[PDB]
Amino acid sequence: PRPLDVLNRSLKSPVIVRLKGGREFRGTLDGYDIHMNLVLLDAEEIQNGEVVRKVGSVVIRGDTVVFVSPA
Amino acid sequence: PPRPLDVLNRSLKSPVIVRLKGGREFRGTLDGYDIHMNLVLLDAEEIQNGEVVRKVGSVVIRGDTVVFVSPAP
Amino acid sequence: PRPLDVLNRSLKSPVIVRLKGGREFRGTLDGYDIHMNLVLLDAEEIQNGEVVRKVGSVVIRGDTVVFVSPAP
Amino acid sequence: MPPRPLDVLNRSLKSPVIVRLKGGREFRGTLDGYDIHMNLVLLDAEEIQNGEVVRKVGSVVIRGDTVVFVSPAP
Amino acid sequence: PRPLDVLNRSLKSPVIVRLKGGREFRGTLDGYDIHMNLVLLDAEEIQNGEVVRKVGSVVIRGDTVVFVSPAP
Amino acid sequence: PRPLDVLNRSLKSPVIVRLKGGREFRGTLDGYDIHMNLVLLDAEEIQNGEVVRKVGSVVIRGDTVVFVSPAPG
Amino acid sequence: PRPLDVLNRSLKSPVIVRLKGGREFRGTLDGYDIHMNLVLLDAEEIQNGEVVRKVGSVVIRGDTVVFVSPA
Ligand SMILES: O=c1ccn([C@@H]2O[C@H](CO)[C@@H](O)[C@H]2O)c(=O)[nH]1
Ligand SMILES: O=c1ccn([C@@H]2O[C@H](CO)[C@@H](O)[C@H]2O)c(=O)[nH]1
Ligand SMILES: O=c1ccn([C@@H]2O[C@H](CO)[C@@H](O)[C@H]2O)c(=O)[nH]1
Repeated sequence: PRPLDVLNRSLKSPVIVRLKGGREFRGTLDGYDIHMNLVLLDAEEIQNGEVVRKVGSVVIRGDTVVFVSPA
Repeated sequence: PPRPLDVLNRSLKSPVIVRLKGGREFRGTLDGYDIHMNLVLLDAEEIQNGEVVRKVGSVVIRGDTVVFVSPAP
Repeated sequence: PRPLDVLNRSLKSPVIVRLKGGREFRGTLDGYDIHMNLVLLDAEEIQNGEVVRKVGSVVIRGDTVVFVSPAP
Repeated sequence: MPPRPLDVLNRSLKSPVIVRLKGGREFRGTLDGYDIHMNLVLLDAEEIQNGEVVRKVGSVVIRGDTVVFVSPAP
Repeated sequence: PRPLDVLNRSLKSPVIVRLKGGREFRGTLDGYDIHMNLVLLDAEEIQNGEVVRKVGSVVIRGDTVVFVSPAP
Repeated sequence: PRPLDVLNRSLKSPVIVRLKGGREFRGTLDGYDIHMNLVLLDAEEIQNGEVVRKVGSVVIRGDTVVFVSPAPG
Repeated sequence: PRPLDVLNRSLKSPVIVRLKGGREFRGTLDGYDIHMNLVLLDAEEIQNGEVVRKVGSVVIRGDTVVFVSPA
């Protein structure tokens, strides 16, 4: 298929997003686009196992993503 | 289905926190934005892992610098 | 053979992907695209040539990739 | 219920501004112009590293790429 | 007198591909495209004189390449 | 598109260029182009304010530039 | 008065290429393109001032160039 297809197959389901530099985000994938900018709902920022803050929602720049996976 | 830029829009005039590469944060009112994700914040504060470094009437942030944007309160 | 061509010749077969900084993955190449983003089913993250974890599947930003090679 | 990023930049032509470059340094000068890329031109400006003035220049042309943020300095 | 041309005049011949970071690859140039992505057959990964891997073939993102040269 | 104009107003006049990282150049601006690649004549590589080496001319990649500023002195 | 024109005025002549990261290249400029990719003939990879390697020729990714100079 197309990687963007699998992304769409994950809408409304939980996911794990990895970022350059080390940090991770966990939550519900709401939307996305050709830049791979992502939108998460009810998410936690994670650094080396420990949470570093919760957020009602976030908009991440695709240019910061390494990979995304379902949980 | 809901898209990134859309959510930004749904947040114009309200307060937001902008993360940046390196670690410096910003808190202010999202005034505007363009397609390359540049941002415009009014009455914002630069945040150094905790404390406040500077306060500005307004600020024009390069999109290429942002890591994420989150609605505050 | 075109770079993108050789990749296609591997759809469904196992592969190893190496990202900038070390992180290596091992799984089935499900799909790809222009930019070179990749989708991998049933795969394991491997920085140190061993096994560090597993993930039903993953979508990788082509920007992150260094190389892709068929896992004999 | 207005703006755009490039607009606010225009709304500062001829006024003093603070420019934050990637790395750490900064520039303080009169915003003379800009463009799509977001390249900037500054007049009678100073380079500043962690507080100290490192050099004064008649004017400077800053590659958009280098910029982190621009703000009007009141 | 055309970087990509030189690359072409080496298909099927042995080459040295230097990546960013320090690592290297020695193998047979198979394919290539506009971006400068490469395809190598029967290659070995090299880090400061030592072989860290042998592979049937590899697809290298142009983005990673520092340089490519022929080896008699 | 005014920055590119300023560069033009300096063609043949001396200038100082700074590249991402730290290296600085001083010489006569000869040419330039959309991308911001530059051509300098009789230039010198610099640190701490003065001379460190010389080159009849150099072609810098716009991708490497941080800033250019006209400088007789 | 155009960068790419100066390169061309150096075809078949010795040049020095400085790449990000530190290392340099010395050799005869053979070719180049819009991406400023370069081709060198009979070149040496110099590091910290020591000849670190000789090659019959190299194709240097433009993206890795800092600057090119004659003589
Ligand atoms: O003179 C130029 C040419 C390009 N760019 C911008 O720099 C980036 C490429 O490094 C692109 O966003 C491009 O728009 C500039 O800032 N100035
Ligand atoms: O010869 C070139 C080609 C591109 N670029 C710049 O590098 C950016 C991305 O590498 C391009 O958008 C362009 O602004 C250069 O500096 N020199
Ligand atoms: O074969 C290629 C393809 C792209 N680039 C340039 O390298 C940069 C990659 O970020 C971009 O400016 C692009 O124009 C090259 O140097 N060579």
